[PDB]
Amino acid sequence: QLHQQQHQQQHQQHQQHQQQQQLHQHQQQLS
Amino acid sequence: QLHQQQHQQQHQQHQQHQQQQQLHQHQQQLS
Amino acid sequence: QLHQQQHQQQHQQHQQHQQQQQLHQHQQQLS
Amino acid sequence: QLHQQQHQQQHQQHQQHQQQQQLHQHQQQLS
Amino acid sequence: QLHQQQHQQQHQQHQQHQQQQQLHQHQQQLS
Amino acid sequence: QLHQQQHQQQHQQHQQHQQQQQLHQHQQQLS
Amino acid sequence: QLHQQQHQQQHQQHQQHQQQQQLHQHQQQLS
Amino acid sequence: QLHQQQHQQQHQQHQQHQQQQQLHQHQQQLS
Amino acid sequence: QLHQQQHQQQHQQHQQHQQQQQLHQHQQQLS
Repeated sequence: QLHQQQHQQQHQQHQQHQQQQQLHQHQQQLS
Repeated sequence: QLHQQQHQQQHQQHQQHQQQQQLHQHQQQLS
Repeated sequence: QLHQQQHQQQHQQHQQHQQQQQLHQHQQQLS
Repeated sequence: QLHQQQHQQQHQQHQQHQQQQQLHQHQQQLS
Repeated sequence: QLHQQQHQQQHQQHQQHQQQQQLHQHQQQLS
Repeated sequence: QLHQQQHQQQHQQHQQHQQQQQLHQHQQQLS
Repeated sequence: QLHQQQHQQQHQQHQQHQQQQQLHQHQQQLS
Repeated sequence: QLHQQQHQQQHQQHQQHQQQQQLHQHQQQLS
Repeated sequence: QLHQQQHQQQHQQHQQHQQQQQLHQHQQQLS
């Protein structure tokens, strides 16, 4: 038996001038 | 039996001038 | 039996001029 | 009485191969 | 009475291979 | 009475191979 | 008599997740 | 008589997660 | 008589997580 959990979060609030911004979320699982 | 948990968080608030900003979240699991 | 927990956090508040900023979160688990 | 002046200039001449170039002009005023 | 002056200049001439170049001009004024 | 002057200059000439170059001009004034 | 040779090569194989990748090949010759 | 040879090579194999990667090849010849 | 040879090589294999990587190859020849 194998279990594999991955969780990612990006929260943002009251923001201004987020020019040329990048948010990257990247996930891989192998067997 | 194998368990593998990964968790990532980025919180941001009251922000200004986040120009050319990068948020990277990267995850890998192998067996 | 094997357990493997990884946790990462980046909190930011009342910020200004975070130009050319980088937040990197990187995780790997192997067996 | 309040006065607030902002001025920005970018001049370029006899140029070649300005590939993936970025010119950013950014201005804010508050009260 | 309040006065607030900001001035920025970027001049460039006879240039070649300005690849992946960045010119940033950033200004803020508060009260 | 309050006066606040800020001045910035970047001059460049006869240049070659300014790859991955960055010119940053940053200004703030408060009261 | 003048001879001027320029050669560039980029080979890639068995690849994954080449996100936001850049391959630049740049050539100039003058007289 | 003048001869001028330039050669560049980038080989890559069995790769993963080459995110925000840059390969730059740059060549100039003058007379 | 003038001869001018330039050679550059970058080989990479079995790689992972080459994030924000840069490979630069730069060549100039003058007369």
